[PDB]
Amino acid sequence: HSKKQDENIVVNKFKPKEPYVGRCLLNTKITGDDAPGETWHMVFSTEGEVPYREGQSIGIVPDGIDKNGKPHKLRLYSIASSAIGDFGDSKTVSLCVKRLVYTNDAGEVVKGVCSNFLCDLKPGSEVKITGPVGKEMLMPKDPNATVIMLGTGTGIAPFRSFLWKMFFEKHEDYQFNGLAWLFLGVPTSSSLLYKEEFEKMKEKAPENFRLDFAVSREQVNDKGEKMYIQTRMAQYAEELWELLKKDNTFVYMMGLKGMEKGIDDIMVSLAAKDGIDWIEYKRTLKKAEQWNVEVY
Ligand SMILES: Cc1cc2nc3c(=O)[nH]c(=O)nc-3n(C[C@H](O)[C@H](O)[C@H](O)COP(=O)(O)OP(=O)(O)OC[C@H]3O[C@@H](n4cnc5c(N)ncnc54)[C@H](O)[C@@H]3O)c2cc1C
Repeated sequence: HSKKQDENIVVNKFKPKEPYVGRCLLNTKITGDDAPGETWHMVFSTEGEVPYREGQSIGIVPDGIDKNGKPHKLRLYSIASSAIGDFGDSKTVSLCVKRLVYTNDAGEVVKGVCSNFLCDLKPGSEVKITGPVGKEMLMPKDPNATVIMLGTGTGIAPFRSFLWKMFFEKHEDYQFNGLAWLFLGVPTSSSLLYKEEFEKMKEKAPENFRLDFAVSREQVNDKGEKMYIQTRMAQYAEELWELLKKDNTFVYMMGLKGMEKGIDDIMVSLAAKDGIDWIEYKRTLKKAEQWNVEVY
């Protein structure tokens, strides 16, 4: 008796020791040439073998030998494409991959293994695919639900997956009639992911979809404070808190680790004005499958 779409769920069909070998079809940088770090959108072939659904992850074993001599362990990535995929043929999986580059304490420029592998993939090359993994971030069964989605960076990926099923696809058993509300936080305009796709959705279903961005380096609120995802949210505080009281409202959070801090801070103020301690109210939201977080 789960409140999420988990009928016939598949988990761990393919194992890291023996993964499904797909091929790269397309691989495209989807950030501007000026953004802080490039993100690539990529489409793999699965010939229908990898039966996922909105909100799951595939794992990726990257080609190569570690500093010791034995194969790399997998890195999980959220599925950017919806169940039926970007081609609608149900034979593809897509990823949204931030290329990881930082400079370490010692002055060296260090490239993350699995993300740089994916971002250097050419169409034709083989990719080792494991999974699908995850049961937390599945859509609500309820088609008249409210589905507030908070996301930073590559954390937009499951939400693209979500929304494609809702607004870009016809299904004889799922017709979304609730409210879908995306909040996407990024540094620059050039860091904006799938903007066009989301814009298109907003105009196709203006009743059911609401879309707010948060560009910290270019945007500012009344108090001149930088526009983080919680800063944007703060503008619709009284309203989001009102939806949360409703027992058919599902919140999803996905993106970099740091993002969960700011949102909580604002929820404290919001909850305090009602006379309710947030940090504890969230625990009832968790139990009820309504506050769903997953950060990395
Ligand atoms: C459920 C889930 C979903 C995910 N979805 C996505 C996704 O959709 N898109 C995406 O791009 N990633 C996603 N990730 C994160 C993904 O695991 C990373 O891309 C991956 O860890 C990158 O590792 P790498 O192999 O590129 O680098 P690695 O070789 O794994 O290097 C990582 C190590 O470097 C260190 N490190 C990390 N950051 C820094 C830093 N800034 N400065 C110094 N040291 C650092 C840490 O010790 C870390 O363990 C997801 C992770 C999880 C758990």
